[PDB]
Amino acid sequence: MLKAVILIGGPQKGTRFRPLSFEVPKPLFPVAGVPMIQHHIEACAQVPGMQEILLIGFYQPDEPLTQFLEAAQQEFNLPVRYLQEFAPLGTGGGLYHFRDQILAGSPEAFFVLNADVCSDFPLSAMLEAHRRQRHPFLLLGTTANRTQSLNYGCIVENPQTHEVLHYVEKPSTFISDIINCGIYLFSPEALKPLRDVFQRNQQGTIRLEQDVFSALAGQGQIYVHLTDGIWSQIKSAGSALYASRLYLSRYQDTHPERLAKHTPGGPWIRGNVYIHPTAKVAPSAVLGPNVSIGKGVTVGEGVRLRESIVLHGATLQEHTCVLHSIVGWGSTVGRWARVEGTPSDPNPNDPRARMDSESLFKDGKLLPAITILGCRVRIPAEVLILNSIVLPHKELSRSFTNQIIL
Amino acid sequence: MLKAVILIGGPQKGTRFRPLSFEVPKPLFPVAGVPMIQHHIEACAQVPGMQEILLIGFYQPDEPLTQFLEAAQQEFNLPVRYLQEFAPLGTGGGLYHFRDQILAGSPEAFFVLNADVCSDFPLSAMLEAHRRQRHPFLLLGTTANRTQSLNYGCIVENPQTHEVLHYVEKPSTFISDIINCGIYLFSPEALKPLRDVFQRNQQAGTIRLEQDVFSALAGQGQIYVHLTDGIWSQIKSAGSALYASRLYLSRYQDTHPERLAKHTPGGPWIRGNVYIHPTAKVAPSAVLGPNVSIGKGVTVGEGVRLRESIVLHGATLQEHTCVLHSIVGWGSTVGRWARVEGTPSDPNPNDPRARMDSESLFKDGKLLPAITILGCRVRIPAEVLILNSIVLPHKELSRSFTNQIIL
Amino acid sequence: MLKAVILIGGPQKGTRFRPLSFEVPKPLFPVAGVPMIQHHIEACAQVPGMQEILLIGFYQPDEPLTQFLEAAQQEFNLPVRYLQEFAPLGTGGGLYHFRDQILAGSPEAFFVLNADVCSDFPLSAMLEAHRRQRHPFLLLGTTANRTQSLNYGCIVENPQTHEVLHYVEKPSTFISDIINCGIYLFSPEALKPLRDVFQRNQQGTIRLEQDVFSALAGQGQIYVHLTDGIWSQIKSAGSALYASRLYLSRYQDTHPERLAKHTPGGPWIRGNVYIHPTAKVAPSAVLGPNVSIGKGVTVGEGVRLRESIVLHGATLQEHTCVLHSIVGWGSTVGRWARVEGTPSDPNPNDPRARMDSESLFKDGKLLPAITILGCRVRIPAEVLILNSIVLPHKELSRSFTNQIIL
Amino acid sequence: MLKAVILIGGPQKGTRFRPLSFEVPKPLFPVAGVPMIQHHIEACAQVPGMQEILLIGFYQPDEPLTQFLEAAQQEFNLPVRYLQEFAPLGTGGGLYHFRDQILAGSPEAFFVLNADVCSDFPLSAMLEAHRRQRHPFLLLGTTANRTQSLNYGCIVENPQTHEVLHYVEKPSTFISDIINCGIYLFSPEALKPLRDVFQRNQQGTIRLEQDVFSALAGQGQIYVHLTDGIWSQIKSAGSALYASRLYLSRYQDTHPERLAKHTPGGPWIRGNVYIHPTAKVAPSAVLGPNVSIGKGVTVGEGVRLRESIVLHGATLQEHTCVLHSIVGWGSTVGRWARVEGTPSDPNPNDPRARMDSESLFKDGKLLPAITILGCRVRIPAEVLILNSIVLPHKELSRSFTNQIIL
Ligand SMILES: Nc1nc2c(ncn2[C@@H]2O[C@H](COP(=O)(O)OP(=O)(O)O[C@H]3O[C@H](CO)[C@@H](O)[C@H](O)[C@@H]3O)[C@@H](O)[C@H]2O)c(=O)[nH]1
Ligand SMILES: Nc1nc2c(ncn2[C@@H]2O[C@H](COP(=O)(O)OP(=O)(O)O[C@H]3O[C@H](CO)[C@@H](O)[C@H](O)[C@@H]3O)[C@@H](O)[C@H]2O)c(=O)[nH]1
Ligand SMILES: Nc1nc2c(ncn2[C@@H]2O[C@H](COP(=O)(O)OP(=O)(O)OP(=O)(O)O)[C@@H](O)[C@H]2O)c(=O)[nH]1
Ligand SMILES: Nc1nc2c(ncn2[C@@H]2O[C@H](COP(=O)(O)OP(=O)(O)OP(=O)(O)O)[C@@H](O)[C@H]2O)c(=O)[nH]1
Repeated sequence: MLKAVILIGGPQKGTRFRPLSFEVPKPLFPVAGVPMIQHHIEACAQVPGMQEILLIGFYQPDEPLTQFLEAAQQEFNLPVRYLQEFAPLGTGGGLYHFRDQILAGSPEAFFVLNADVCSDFPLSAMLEAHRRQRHPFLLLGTTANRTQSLNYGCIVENPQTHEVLHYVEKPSTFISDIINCGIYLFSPEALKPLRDVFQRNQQGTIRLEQDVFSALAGQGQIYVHLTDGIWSQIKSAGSALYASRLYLSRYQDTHPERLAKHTPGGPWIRGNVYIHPTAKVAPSAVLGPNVSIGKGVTVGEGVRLRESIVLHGATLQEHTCVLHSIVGWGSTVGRWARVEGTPSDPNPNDPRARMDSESLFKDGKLLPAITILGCRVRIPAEVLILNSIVLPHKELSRSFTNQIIL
Repeated sequence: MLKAVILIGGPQKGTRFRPLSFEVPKPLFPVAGVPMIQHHIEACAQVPGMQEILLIGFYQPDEPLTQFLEAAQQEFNLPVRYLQEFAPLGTGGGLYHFRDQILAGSPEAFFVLNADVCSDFPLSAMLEAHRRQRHPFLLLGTTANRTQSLNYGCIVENPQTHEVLHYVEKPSTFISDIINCGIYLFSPEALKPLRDVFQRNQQAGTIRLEQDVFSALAGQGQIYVHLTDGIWSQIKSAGSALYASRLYLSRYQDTHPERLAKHTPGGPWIRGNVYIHPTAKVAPSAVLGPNVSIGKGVTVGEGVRLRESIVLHGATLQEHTCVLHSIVGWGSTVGRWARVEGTPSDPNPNDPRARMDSESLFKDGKLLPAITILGCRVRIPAEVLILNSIVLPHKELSRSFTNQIIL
Repeated sequence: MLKAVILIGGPQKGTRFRPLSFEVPKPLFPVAGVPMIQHHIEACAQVPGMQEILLIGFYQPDEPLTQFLEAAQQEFNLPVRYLQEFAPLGTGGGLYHFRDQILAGSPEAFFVLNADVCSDFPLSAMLEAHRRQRHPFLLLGTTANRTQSLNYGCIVENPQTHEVLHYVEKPSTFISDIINCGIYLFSPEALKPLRDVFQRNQQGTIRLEQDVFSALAGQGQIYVHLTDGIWSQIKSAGSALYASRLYLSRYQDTHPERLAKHTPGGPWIRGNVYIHPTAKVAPSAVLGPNVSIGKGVTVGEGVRLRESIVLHGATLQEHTCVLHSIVGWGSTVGRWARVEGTPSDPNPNDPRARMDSESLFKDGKLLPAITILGCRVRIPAEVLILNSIVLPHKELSRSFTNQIIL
Repeated sequence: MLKAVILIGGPQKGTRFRPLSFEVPKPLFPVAGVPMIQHHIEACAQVPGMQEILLIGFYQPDEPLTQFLEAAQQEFNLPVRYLQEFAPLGTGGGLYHFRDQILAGSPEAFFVLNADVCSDFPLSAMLEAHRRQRHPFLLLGTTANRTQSLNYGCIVENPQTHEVLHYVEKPSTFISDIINCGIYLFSPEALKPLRDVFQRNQQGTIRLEQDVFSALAGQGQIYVHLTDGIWSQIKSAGSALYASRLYLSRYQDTHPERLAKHTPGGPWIRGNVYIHPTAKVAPSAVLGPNVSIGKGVTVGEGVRLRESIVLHGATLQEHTCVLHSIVGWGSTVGRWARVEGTPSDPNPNDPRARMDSESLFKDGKLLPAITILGCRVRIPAEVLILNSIVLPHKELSRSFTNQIIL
């Protein structure tokens, strides 16, 4: 038997995902219709031998997290527990702090997944490689562009034994095309270096990449497993859109009943579109590629929706165009209003993609990105929101362009 | 018997041109050490015969609002009540909706005061002009620059009798250089035209006071002006509040000489006018430049240079930091050798009586360089420059930011 | 042109409904399936000429109240406005304070409705009796039992013209057997006495019963309209149970699709039972008379449910017996656990009924009434909760009998 | 070098016997004027060598507990740290789970204190007994009656070497007069038997008294240090009033500036009375024995206060008699109002006897005990509140006797 540890963050790691995170926690943001960690729990309960799923984070258990945990426990036939760490303990410090609960029942190995990644999660093939080799650390790696790889944790390996010889968390200079994916397979022996790291701290917070992956690289403990299935990070509020698009593309294999079909008496559907059943979509509303509709969403007639997330309880009145946007919970977009953004994906194989920095401005100018509307934002009739971020509970009366509307 | 009505706004109507804060209500923001409406309440409770003080707004009753009401009631031994509207009723709709509460006790007159002004508040001078005149609407007006007069309520008066003949609220072309200060003396008959505006609509109860009652009743012998020479500013932006802080710390030299910070050469070096709370800990090596206001429980380390800044309560500035032109929010930490700097929004010093322009956070799609705002519980790391940035509340930074809005 | 003023209270009004008012406000408590005031709103929106519904209370407008407001505005196609008062102004002082908002549009008349009452709401009959004579106050009245009438507002009338000669709010002896129903029809002239009352307090708070009805009774202003329909007050937390019984009896005539039908496929039912469509009920559940089931309720195989109210998200495991109880939101009753109460209907006509005090204890013993479980109370297996009150978020381990579990 | 673990509870633990106060946590309740665990932190920081104080519990960190931690760190010049358990873990499971934080820095011994005890805390005496023999467990023992000891953990000791030969936690018939006090002194080897318990549950929650003390008794690890200082459990509200009395008696010998002297320009003061400096007490108020006033309390002219606690912000108007009560914070008692409770104190006929904790309900009947007025409870003028429990945010309007007013 095995178990999974999904490292969800806490409220400080959700600061970068801020317009969206004001209402829900970041790991519960619905990416292609289901919350962000439900893709992880989906992929982990698909593995034969999964006993437990242990979320580690420093979120307080509010109503949405505990209701999600009970819903995941019923839907996925597993005990899904939430281990709240007493302090922000870094990446590996919460795995070392909870080692008695992780190793309870003596699992053969355990997965360690970052909650902010979108992946196909090739957990079975990682397990095949681990049961072949039996090493302390198995990392998942992807190939990136040489220019984009500097935004990520670079891995220099040995292409015959697949041993990580070098690891650097964000190098200024080129190191390697292999980037860490935030998916790991630890054996129980892997909790013995972390102990050492913690003991060296006494002369509690352990960063897994800077203190364990970069230290034991080349000593025989850390190994790679490569893929090139889908992979994305979700850091800012608008990388949720790229993650949603990748997931809606892989629903063509894993859940094709989530994807909506045209059915000539209904709304006109291009590309991959998720529509929740509670949503009412008018038959003249064409829903373009990579759209996901939340529950309780009333989409009026003639509404064009392309490359967007419309969250729960939102309302798009007649003849609206919503492109590359995230319409928040309960937001209302009046008739002939245009909410337009600019596509900006992380995409580590795109040589023109931005670094996904925390600074949204270059020199006073807001860089063109996804248009985020917070919850309860009333966009008036006949008005354009272009490349803007609107903070929650803001009733607007005016056209806004390249602005953060506080 | 006189009473006072302070029109405080509400959660959406604040519309912060560049935010002073995010989590405390805008009337309770400390300008020159004390909350923005406590200057109004001091000025009103100094007036003899003033019985009651009413705050009309549509803020929900949170805890800071209630504890400020109790603190003001205890400090001035006046009733200070908060009449909350069922909706945003505009500038005159809350006066018409609460006219039985306003006119209970039968006052001789009532002062209507905008919450977001910094004023000398010559309430006895307006009171004496009105006791000589006995007119329905008396307005305090100042003198504006010709270019900047278009942002305020402009007044064509008659200079012999001091009667408003024409009123435009926010013009596009110049009509006058007299501007409405936002301070009014109302007779108990001034509620009688407000009713008329309501009955023009009912043929709910929103009445813009300046656009419906002042713009349309001018020239009819009903509105009169009282021209003043003292300090006056509008407090809308963050730089507008730093300017109001400078004006009020100037006026503290002859109203509250105990409130300013003297040198005390065992203690911190004081340049200019500085307010320090008695509970704040300021290390003796820290030099505190002009127009600095320190809240309660603020810890200031050694060698801290504070110049033209508001440091709200609970904030900790560690050693060797430089905070200039900033509003360090409550509970915010600035670590060693960090520099939190903003750009001053100073009036045009070549021109007579330029008041202030309030920056609108974006000029033409570009972010404007202005005051640096740190939100509540913002952590600035050691050895980091924050320049012209707004850091949203509860955000631990890790690098130097320049001309950002860090969410 | 008519409108309706529904006097919902505030939190101090709803403290008498304490186990259940921790979660939702009292007017939004679901009685026979829908919230308490949606009965009033639906019964006003069938009056020809009804143009506005105003809710006057001192509840702060949090998320559930404005969700209810928008949902009713869409469901009944009427403007449902909420008028929050600056201070708790009594029963009539909030009508006097909001007079310009009520008298807007020059309405012919307006119905004042207390939120706590359960009624058939005979609004058209009061309307016709008003249009025949046009008096300042029309009161709705019922005949009570001579013993029970001392607990209510008694109206001494003249039996010919039906004009009030006397009003006493809580009598000491028998004054009359006609009691005040909390349903009123006001002409626009009715605010001319209220103003007088307000001025008499200056040389704000106005009790409509004690300051307006007690004074103008016998002076030719107040008239009565006797009715025979179902009438109840919902003061205590378990008078909602008797109200839901009366409303589920009215549902046979007014909304017959809300009741459940005996079918081979699902559970078998005796008497009037409301089951929500999103509620999963097992076929071996026997849902006895006067039972309301909320959305998301799982009712296990073998559950006996009789004279109860189950609320949204609650779980009853197999073989449980729930009788005369109210099961709060998300509560869990484990298997073979029995949640029993004693019927305690307010019942003015009945001569046996309790006086409905705010006490609940007689001589140190909790008087036997409805067993209320609060929000998310977890009840273990094989345990008895008999005549008890469990405050919310309690995980019991024991049998409890005639207690309050704090 | 030593440190001190105080085992504060969590929200489910410690609310059952009676409610001292509904809103602030049980460890933050002011017993004799200062919070309940400030007596522990006082006694612990007064011990030479004490480097840290840890608070192990499962309360979520809110502004009361965080603000108290800041205040205590500032006052006592120690680091005072709250360690939140991820789950309720028992009285030994939190000690074992946070063993890397407790044993960090090499303490030579650490105290473990139950948060709900009144004691003089002879920590230097226990430390002198431990520095002379260096055993894994040192327990504080008191003597109890031969019918009260069934309610405590009983210790059969050796009269000469003071070694526990038997431990029983809640016996059914009489075992020993020596009872466990909830004050322990652990050596760093004492976290080695705890690990031995933990693995034996593998085939996290560790009870200290039932798994560690009761099963290692007689092997050479658990010893006793007998005393006869002040001692009490603080479980119910009568327990809190009595522990306030014991601490106010000890304030004569330790903090004599806390007790209130006469000051003939002030109130009349009988017995031991703590008054906060920020409180406002009229000169005509007679403050009887064992009263403690919180901060910002206005006390009117002619108030009688006897055997009572008045929390921060409460106003008692003129001529009120508050006897044997806890007036919660922000409460208001009107003119000529009586708030009375009945004390079921220690036996007058037995020297040995402790305080029995009543359990809110005995023999199906609500017991006459301390009157608890909750937070912002408004008691009207000329109203008697006898033996009642008024739940928070309640305005009453009449007299009540032997109730729980919801
Ligand atoms: N009760 C209530 N108060 C309000 C509302 N809206 C604004 N207020 C408060 O009423 C005052 C009026 O502000 P604004 O309506 O936003 O206009 P303004 O830009 O401040 O202009 C007014 O004051 C200027 C002086 O600074 C004048 O120049 C101008 O003529 C006008 O009087 C402010 O204190 C505002 O907070 C409302 O809907 N209800
Ligand atoms: N961290 C943590 N602390 C806890 C937990 N459970 C209880 N505590 C704290 O541990 C202390 C006592 O534990 P209890 O087990 O609830 O106490 P008791 O049954 O009433 O009796 C205890 O004290 C008596 C003397 O006061 C003793 O006789 C007895 O042996 C035991 O220590 C209290 O401060 C309680 O808040 C827990 O799960 N986790
Ligand atoms: N449980 C838990 N998870 C965390 C914590 N910190 C980070 N994580 C998770 O692990 C991922 C790592 O994020 P970061 O802490 O930013 O580290 P990084 O991805 O290597 O990038 P850098 O910021 O350059 O260090 C986060 O996206 C979270 O999913 C933590 O303190 N506790
Ligand atoms: N808006 C508003 N509504 C109120 C206020 N007080 C009561 N109400 C509502 O109006 C109705 C009258 O309340 P009650 O005074 O309790 O009715 P009652 O039957 O005369 O009195 P009791 O049953 O003895 O408590 C109730 O439905 C309340 O919800 C108030 O101050 N403001």
